Amino acid sequence: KGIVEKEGYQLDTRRQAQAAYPRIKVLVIHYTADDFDSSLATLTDKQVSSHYLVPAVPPRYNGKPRIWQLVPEQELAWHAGISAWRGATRLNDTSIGIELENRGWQKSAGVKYFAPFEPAQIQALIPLAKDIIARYHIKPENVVAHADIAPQRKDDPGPLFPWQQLAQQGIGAWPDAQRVNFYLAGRAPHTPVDTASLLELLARYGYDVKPDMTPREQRRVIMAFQMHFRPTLYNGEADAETQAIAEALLEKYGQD
Ligand SMILES: [Cl-]
Ligand SMILES: [Zn+2]
Ligand SMILES: [Zn+2]
Repeated sequence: KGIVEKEGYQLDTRRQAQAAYPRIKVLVIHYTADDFDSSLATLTDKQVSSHYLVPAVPPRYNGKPRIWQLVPEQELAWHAGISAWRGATRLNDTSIGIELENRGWQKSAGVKYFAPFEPAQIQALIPLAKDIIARYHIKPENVVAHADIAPQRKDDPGPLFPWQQLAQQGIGAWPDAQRVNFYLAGRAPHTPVDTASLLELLARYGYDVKPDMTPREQRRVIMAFQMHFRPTLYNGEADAETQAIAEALLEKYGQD
């Protein structure tokens, strides 16, 4: 018995389709580049928003870190902008955005330095990320960086964001070391490798790769990937190790 009275008609809900699935498929990670109070004001203006805001060191109550929610999950937030991941565009529509309070980068004697993420912030992020993934059956290759989906425009969350520590906790994609090793084929890690080959691999993993991009545009794409997946060097140049890693990721998780 599922008969709902509506105005002008009634609804029989006793028969339920098997082909029914979530509208949320992707979880997206950001940094605020600002203090908490500025961030908060900004994420609640009329230009941008997000679903969660995590302070740099969450305050505790009941013995529990407090995280702020600004948009209810069932609705979209304006966080991703112009974006593209694994064949999808308009990523606001199909994603949840978490904002973390972090400084980002600044030039410090002309040298583009990034700011590290507090243990206490990650500790709070874990439980939340886990709940969201479980709720919507999000797949690990779809836990991403803002930069992963907007490679020409965004850097966040940057190379100091601990993707690997999180993978150990069933949070987001990460290759098997053995298989990376295999795919290196005993080349030295920094051995130059065909640029176009690497882009083809990157496009198929999910990166927005257009035909006829400028050498600068090609570097941004490779650079984005390196910040997530090989943070020791992210100069956007193509090399044996970078390719090995993409090769290993497409093996473990595929093209969707
Ligand atoms: Cl209170
Ligand atoms: Zn962002
Ligand atoms: Zn309050």
